[PDB]
Amino acid sequence: PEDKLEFTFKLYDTDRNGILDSSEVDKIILQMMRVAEYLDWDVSELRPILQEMMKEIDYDGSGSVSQAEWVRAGATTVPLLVLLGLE
Ligand SMILES: [Ca+2]
Ligand SMILES: [Ca+2]
Repeated sequence: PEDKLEFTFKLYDTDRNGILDSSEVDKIILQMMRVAEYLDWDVSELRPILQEMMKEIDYDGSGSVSQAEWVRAGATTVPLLVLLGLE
């Protein structure tokens, strides 16, 4: 999955600076919300959950998620591609 996670990172890094800052993470969260709603889940209190998940993925507390954090998380503890509806 590491090459899939790297491919997907590059799609959300719209300014191509190699990190996902807050507004780009926010886009990722909204896509995960749209996937959940599409499946007709109850999304009432899902968004605070997705935010805290992404806070944790920022391992070094930089306010941004680097490619290595994104890949490390998506390949070990969190099914990022499933949540985005990509897998
Ligand atoms: Ca960026
Ligand atoms: Ca970081």
